[PDB]
Amino acid sequence: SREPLLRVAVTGGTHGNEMCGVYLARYWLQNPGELQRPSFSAMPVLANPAATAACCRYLDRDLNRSCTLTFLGSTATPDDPYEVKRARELNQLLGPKGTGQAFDFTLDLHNTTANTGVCLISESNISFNLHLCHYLQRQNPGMPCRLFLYEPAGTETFSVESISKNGICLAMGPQPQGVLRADLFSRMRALVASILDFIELFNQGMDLPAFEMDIYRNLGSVDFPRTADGDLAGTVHPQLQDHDFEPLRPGEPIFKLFSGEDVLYEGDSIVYPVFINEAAYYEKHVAFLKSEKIRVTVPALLRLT
Amino acid sequence: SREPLLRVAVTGGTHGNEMCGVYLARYWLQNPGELQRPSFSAMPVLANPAATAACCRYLDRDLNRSCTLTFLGSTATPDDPYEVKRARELNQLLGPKGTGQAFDFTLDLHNTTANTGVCLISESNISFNLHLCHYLQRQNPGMPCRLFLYEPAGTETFSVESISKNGICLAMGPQPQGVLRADLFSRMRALVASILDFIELFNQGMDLPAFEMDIYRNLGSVDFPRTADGDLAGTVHPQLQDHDFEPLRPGEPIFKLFSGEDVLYEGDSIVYPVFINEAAYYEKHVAFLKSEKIRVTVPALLRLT
Ligand SMILES: CC(=O)N[C@@H](Cc1ccc(O)cc1)C(=O)O
Ligand SMILES: CC(=O)N[C@@H](Cc1ccc(O)cc1)C(=O)O
Ligand SMILES: [Cl-]
Ligand SMILES: [Cl-]
Ligand SMILES: [Cl-]
Ligand SMILES: [Cl-]
Ligand SMILES: [Zn+2]
Ligand SMILES: [Zn+2]
Repeated sequence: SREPLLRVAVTGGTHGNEMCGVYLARYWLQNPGELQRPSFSAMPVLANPAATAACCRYLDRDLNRSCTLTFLGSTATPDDPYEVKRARELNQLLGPKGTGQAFDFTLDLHNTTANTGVCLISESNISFNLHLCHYLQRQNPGMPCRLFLYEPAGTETFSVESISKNGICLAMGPQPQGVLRADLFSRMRALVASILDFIELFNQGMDLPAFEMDIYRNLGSVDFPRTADGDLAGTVHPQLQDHDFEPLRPGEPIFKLFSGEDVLYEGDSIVYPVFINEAAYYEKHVAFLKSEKIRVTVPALLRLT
Repeated sequence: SREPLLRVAVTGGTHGNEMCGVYLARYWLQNPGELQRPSFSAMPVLANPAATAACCRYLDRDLNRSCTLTFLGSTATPDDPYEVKRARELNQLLGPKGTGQAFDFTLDLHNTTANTGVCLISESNISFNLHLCHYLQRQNPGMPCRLFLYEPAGTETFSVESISKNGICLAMGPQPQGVLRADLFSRMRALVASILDFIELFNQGMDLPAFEMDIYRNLGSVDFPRTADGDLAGTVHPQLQDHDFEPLRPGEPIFKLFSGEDVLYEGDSIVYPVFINEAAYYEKHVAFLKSEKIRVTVPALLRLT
């Protein structure tokens, strides 16, 4: 039968300049009462302390790309990237990744400079995660809450939340890095509260009926237009800017070059752009991710068969 | 009679993560033709090369606070802040500050994460600068173009543009640091073109009739609410957020504390908040600047008496 989630973490500041999670984590470390439910208490964690102190995404390496078994399992060294060192600590705290000692669930908080609104990023189609999203949607009529299915292309998962048995990322934008907006802070805070409510209901044995829902599944990235030297030759087109999750159709403009020309989408199908013009993605060569919108059937989670 | 402005510079990337100026400066260095007018050609300059390369505001010290006579005149040292070293180079290029060798005019380009729209920041009430703003307003009906008079409180001016005999800052927001928006890029680009048009007209001997206009004069800053340790205890209130240049009246809410309480403005007069929730200003302890809106009379600039 159903195993309750008793070891639950909420991580903020995985990227040190994403301010909602930074300040929620700091606040809850001073005031943990908010994270307590009848069946469990969630542990708040500031994921990247040094980056947070410096208010930057990362010091040496992206922490949210440093949690592969290869990194975690490798022999230490004084000259290791700071974030590799910190990944190993999180592995001790919340893992070890891939063993029975790992936490039951980690909720990881993110901001984006893209106009995403509320987005749950899941690295698998695990039905619990889809039920969680569905619950948030129903708790918030008229507020988009979208599930972005981002399955790792490589061999190894790499994210902070992947350390635990299961987990999910709550991402909210748009918000400039290093800026804390009251509106996003409060909303993220209430959504976390609701996610903890959900886990509590689950722990109490609530039946979650099977249902269908639309999700967005990652197809790949499109890079900024570049010169031969890889310097920007333009940026996201005004008609694409801020239109995350909206249909992008072949023939439609996606970039405006500095020379004044328009670049058109040359794909065969309508896709759904996500994370359009994210500051942190310039160096990753990503102007946006392409996703396909798909209707999936989510099995029931019942206490008994 | 009238002295024409023949040595004119446009500086971008004074802060390395403010993307319009960074990319305009880089573009114009490759394609200077755009900066040429019949009577003069403006020199594009990337003000902070190392910060720009790292995409950060500054390395050691804010370049736009490093151009005091004290810094510029002090004896060099290997252990000098990078930006102090670079300030001295700009002093060689565009100055020396306070001598007859200085450039006639420097236009310095900025972005802000605050919802300022188009703002010209002037460090004095020099009539040329007010005529320039008035010209931009008339060239752009229905587009706010506001003059922010920011006279240095201290003894010494400190900004990159203060190196020249005269100058002004063109600031545009909102834009996240490290993000280039097509819309702001194009608009800043056209406004620069118009500013160069203005200088050309001036050089040709055009009479500029006296006129009146509203400007915004700096009164001082209000800091974020803090704990005894100086950590944020809250942020800009949702009703104040994004309302730059709008009236702020005593009794109105300016902050939302994490504890949930509202903080009200306690001033005696209606003021006009500017640079509300700028990322770079957190460390400067500035949540917003207070300004007074004043109608001033601008004398004529005529070719002859
Ligand atoms: C803007 C940002 O940091 N986005 C996150 C979103 C994300 C990506 C992959 C994940 O596995 C989880 C979250 C990231 O790139 O790390
Ligand atoms: C966001 C930002 O960098 N604003 C500028 C605006 C500014 C301030 C004072 C000046 O003298 C000129 C521009 C700054 O603080 O340097
Ligand atoms: Cl459900
Ligand atoms: Cl966007
Ligand atoms: Cl005029
Ligand atoms: Cl603002
Ligand atoms: Zn992030
Ligand atoms: Zn600036």
